[PDB]
Amino acid sequence: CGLVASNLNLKPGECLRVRGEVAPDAKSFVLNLGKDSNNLCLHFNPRFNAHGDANTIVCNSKDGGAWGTEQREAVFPFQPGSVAEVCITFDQANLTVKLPDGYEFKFPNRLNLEAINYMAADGDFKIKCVAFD
Amino acid sequence: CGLVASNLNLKPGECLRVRGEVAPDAKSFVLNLGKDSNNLCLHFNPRFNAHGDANTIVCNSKDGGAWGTEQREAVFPFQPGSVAEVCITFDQANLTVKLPDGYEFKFPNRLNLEAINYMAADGDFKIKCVAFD
Ligand SMILES: C=CCO[C@@H]1O[C@H](CO)[C@@H](O[C@@H]2O[C@H](CO)[C@H](O)[C@H](OCc3cn(Cc4cccc(C=CCN=C(N)N)c4)nn3)[C@H]2O)[C@H](O)[C@H]1NC(C)=O
Ligand SMILES: C=CCO[C@@H]1O[C@H](CO)[C@@H](O[C@@H]2O[C@H](CO)[C@H](O)[C@H](OCc3cn(Cc4cccc(C=CCN=C(N)N)c4)nn3)[C@H]2O)[C@H](O)[C@H]1NC(C)=O
Repeated sequence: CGLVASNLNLKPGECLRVRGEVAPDAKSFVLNLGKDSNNLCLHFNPRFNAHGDANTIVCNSKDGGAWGTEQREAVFPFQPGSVAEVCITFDQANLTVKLPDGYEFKFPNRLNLEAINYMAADGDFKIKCVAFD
Repeated sequence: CGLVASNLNLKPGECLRVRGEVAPDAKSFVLNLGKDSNNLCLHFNPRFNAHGDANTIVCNSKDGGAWGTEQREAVFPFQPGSVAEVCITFDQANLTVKLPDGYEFKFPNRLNLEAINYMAADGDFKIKCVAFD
């Protein structure tokens, strides 16, 4: 398992920056943000080659242990064997995920969290730096 | 309390860099490093004015929940209401703590830890950035 951080107290409008190395043979990696492992306002899962998906960003939420409705994006600004930075902010309506190569997208904030306190990384992504503005 | 991080997977010789904000009314702050909350190879407690200490860094270990013997350092390159970076590395014998303004000291690796997987901050120090070299 990857880096797990709690007590982040990330408030609306604040920016969470995560930079890591994508494994040369990476198949997928995960960044989870929320209250705890059962309450995720963002499950961010770029799949290079996993679950039959190729170069697809899979996003979902988890509310009291229940996965929400999966959504998929249409751009994949990740390459195996390279450094990638992911930058995330949220308000009550949406999380805004900013990725390399200028790409940005929004994911509905389906939970009722006053602040993002929990982050967990998994998969083929070696965290090198985490910043809270 | 402050930020808590697990699964750090910090190995001997690797450098953990922590940048944060010392509160303007700082009396004391803490950075704990170890295997988990009950097994700390470093309890790093700069005291501006707390527990009878003035401008003194107090270090200790915790072994299966039992505090070790405190060690008091000779330098204190910290100021209230400022940004400070601490950089930690370790090996079989010692942790090396590098401080602002070129100061550093060593603290024995009392638990003989070969990996640091846990970090926690408390007190008047808001972590803004954590990097792994
Ligand atoms: C016709 C519809 C088919 O229906 C499918 O149904 C599956 C199960 O419901 C979904 O799959 C699930 O989708 C969820 C989001 O919705 C989560 O992603 C979940 O994973 C949870 C999870 C697992 N993990 C561990 C982990 C994750 C990534 C890498 C590693 C690695 C590595 C070893 N390497 C290292 N250490 N370097 C480990 N974390 N979170 C995933 O299984 C599919 O998407 C979905 N597909 C579609 C098209 O709808
Ligand atoms: C009894 C008379 C004299 O004898 C003293 O006896 C004390 C208790 O045994 C020792 O003190 C203890 O020493 C330990 C190391 O060995 C730990 O440091 C421990 O603290 C554990 C601890 C507490 N915490 C939370 C925390 C720590 C610092 C600041 C804040 C907070 C807040 C509010 N501000 C915000 N939010 N901005 C919160 N973390 N670790 C500390 O109490 C003193 O050294 C010792 N002094 C001397 C000179 O002998």
